[PDB]
Amino acid sequence: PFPYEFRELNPEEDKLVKANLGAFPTTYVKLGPKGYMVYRPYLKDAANIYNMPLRPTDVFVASYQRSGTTMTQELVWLIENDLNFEAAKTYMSLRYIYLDGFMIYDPEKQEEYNDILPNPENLDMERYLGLLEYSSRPGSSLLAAVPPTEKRFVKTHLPLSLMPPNMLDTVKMVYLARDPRDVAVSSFHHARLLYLLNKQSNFKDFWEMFHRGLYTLTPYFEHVKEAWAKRHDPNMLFLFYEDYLKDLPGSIARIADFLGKKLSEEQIQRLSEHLNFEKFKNNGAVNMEDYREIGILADGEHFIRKGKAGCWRDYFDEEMTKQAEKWIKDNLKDTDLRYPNM
Amino acid sequence: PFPYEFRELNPEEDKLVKANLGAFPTTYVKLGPKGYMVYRPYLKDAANIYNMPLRPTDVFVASYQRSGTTMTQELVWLIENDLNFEAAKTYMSLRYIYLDGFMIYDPEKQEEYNDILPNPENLDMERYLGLLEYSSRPGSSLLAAVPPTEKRFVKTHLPLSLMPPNMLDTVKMVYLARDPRDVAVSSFHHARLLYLLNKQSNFKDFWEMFHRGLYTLTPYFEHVKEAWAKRHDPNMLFLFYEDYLKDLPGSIARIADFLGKKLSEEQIQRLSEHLNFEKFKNNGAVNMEDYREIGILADGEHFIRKGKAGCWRDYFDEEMTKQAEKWIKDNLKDTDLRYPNM
Ligand SMILES: Nc1ncnc2c1ncn2[C@@H]1O[C@H](COP(=O)(O)O)[C@@H](OP(=O)(O)O)[C@H]1O
Ligand SMILES: Nc1ncnc2c1ncn2[C@@H]1O[C@H](COP(=O)(O)O)[C@@H](OP(=O)(O)O)[C@H]1O
Ligand SMILES: CC1=C(/C=C/C(C)=C/C=C/C(C)=C/CO)C(C)(C)CCC1=O
Ligand SMILES: CC1=C(/C=C/C(C)=C/C=C/C(C)=C/CO)C(C)(C)CCC1=O
Ligand SMILES: [Ca+2]
Ligand SMILES: [Ca+2]
Ligand SMILES: [Hg+2]
Ligand SMILES: [Hg+2]
Repeated sequence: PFPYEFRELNPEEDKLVKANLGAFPTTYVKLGPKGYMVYRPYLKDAANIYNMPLRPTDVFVASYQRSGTTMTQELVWLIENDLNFEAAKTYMSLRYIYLDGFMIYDPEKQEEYNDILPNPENLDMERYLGLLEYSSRPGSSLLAAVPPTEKRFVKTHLPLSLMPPNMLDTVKMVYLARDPRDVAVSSFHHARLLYLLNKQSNFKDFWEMFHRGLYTLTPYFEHVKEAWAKRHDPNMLFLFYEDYLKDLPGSIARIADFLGKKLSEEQIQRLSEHLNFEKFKNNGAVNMEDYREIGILADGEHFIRKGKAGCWRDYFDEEMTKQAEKWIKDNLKDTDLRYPNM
Repeated sequence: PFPYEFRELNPEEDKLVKANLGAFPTTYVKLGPKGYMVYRPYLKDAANIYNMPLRPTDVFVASYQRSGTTMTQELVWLIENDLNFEAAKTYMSLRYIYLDGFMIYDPEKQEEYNDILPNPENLDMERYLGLLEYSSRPGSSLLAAVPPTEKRFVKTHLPLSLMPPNMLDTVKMVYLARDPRDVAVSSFHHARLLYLLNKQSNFKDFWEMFHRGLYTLTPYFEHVKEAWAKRHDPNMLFLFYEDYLKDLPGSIARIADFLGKKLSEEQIQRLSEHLNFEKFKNNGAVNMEDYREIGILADGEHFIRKGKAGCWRDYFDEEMTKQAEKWIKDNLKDTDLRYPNM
């Protein structure tokens, strides 16, 4: 009973997209009345995700990407698992199901994906083919494969409107937002990390695409505003990335309270030390460096990258800065939505 | 020591021009005893252009407009640059100096030019002002600014009589001629393209003006006859547009030999494929679509349009057709100038 249509990109939209992602085989469509950008393969599973059976022990960590998902995942996993740090040494990608991870790969275009790499011959092919096959599996079927006697930890960048309405009746969700200018920067570098972008494009080209609602799972503010509207719900915790930076212990204590777990001061500090940036970036369980072994990550880029707020000012000229200002102001008019650092 | 005088259009001439181009702020004068139609700002540089210092490595591509100039510029530039296709990816407007480009713009009438656009609010104003400023720079001074250690590639629609006499003692020139009926049609669509025409004017009105010597840089036949009289000079290569369509490889071979290169069959075929109409129309380095981004090109027109010979028959009624026959006949009488397809 899926209520949304999709439409093709128009010429002006295709041109902005091509200038950033013209080589990349997976194309986009706009989904529903907000025109959320999904990679085409998402459509085959869209109705299944909209009707996915949920369970009372499910926990979700949701965000527009590059907004503090990985940090939160670790925190929530450890807190739910009685601070069992040993058990958390397993890869994050085996500990959470990535609901919408599949959509980026179209199995119909298998050949085209490794033309994107500068050194295809140096791939560990067994792990690469293993990765392609895993990514062929729709997220809904991944979710459903977990036995009911195992707590399901779910990661998604999908907006609330593409999942079951009233899912929060059943499941708990922690949602992260972050200043979109820093989101834009981090998303630029993350696209470079996975070879999504043309080498000839620059960050301003990325910005143009991002703030106009033409990158993956934007419009950005619509995505945030959907969660913001449900923040009052006892089963939603809306956090800001920037509060992790200002007050990590305070943020952890909020998450623990939200999830029903009492923690001592000593346990919060240990959790906080564990999320120290330099330590976490060196953590093979969460830093995605296992994928570099496979040969699909680009030189220079890292999945855990800098860990700062406000460094967008390094990338924005005076023109882009005024474009960001106008865009943010228009989108915060007639709402109580405010960002902590802004 | 400029030997020519100019006159204003008489009332009868003025009525006809004003009927087609009156909205356009830049007006015409007739220059010299043949009465070449020049936009008025030409006069401030006419003497400098008549006396421009020339250099033995200069190459000129000259024509009455819409006669195969752009294709020729590309072939000439690649042959001289050892078929370095990569370096040819820069805009043609940065690789050639347009000698007479400036004359279309009168800096005194700055304010009046954007008023001709249906949507002046959507100009990229930085790029639009940069274009105005560059067009204020007289052609001669642009040529003189190129250092002597860089080869000067020059594009012009000027007749030989307006440039230094005996220029062919020093420089090489490729001149293109084309069936004037097709030149007319192309010229009408190009006028539309840059918003030169009154939208209430039709092609017949354009033809009236064109074949009577009252459009830009006509009289048509006088222009062509000047170049044709020089076609046995070792530094003039006179080509017909129609020969590009019939035998593109043969034309390329004539150009390469003229420029002092001995190309192989394989190289000529590569240049030929590069000049395939559809590829070339979609070649952003030469199709002028960069100006559409500025906001100064009319919807439904393109600088690279159809690329056919003989399609003037779709624009000419039976009377215009005989008027064209009489005009060509009168002008080809007592000369050996003949066109391939005629
Ligand atoms: N422990 C930590 N402390 C601070 N920032 C962290 C972190 N772990 C990851 N990050 C950051 O969070 C951003 C990615 O979030 P997500 O997990 O949703 O993809 C990246 O931001 P930057 O690119 O600005 O460095 C990254 O460096
Ligand atoms: N590669 C190509 N092959 C054939 N015609 C071309 C071409 N590139 C440009 N043209 C054409 O040459 C004409 C313009 O010449 P110029 O470069 O001197 O302005 C236009 O003619 P049409 O309007 O009949 O299509 C255009 O379509
Ligand atoms: C980029 C890329 C691939 C995979 C990309 C993946 C798994 C990206 C995951 C990104 C994440 C987890 C971002 C943070 O949420 C394939 C392995 C599917 C194949 C080819 C490719 O280019
Ligand atoms: C038409 C026009 C302008 C410019 C026109 C140009 C650069 C035209 C070039 C035409 C060519 C290359 C014709 C064939 O060689 C300005 C940008 C100078 C300003 C106003 C205007 O109407
Ligand atoms: Ca391949
Ligand atoms: Ca004006
Ligand atoms: Hg900073
Ligand atoms: Hg034709």
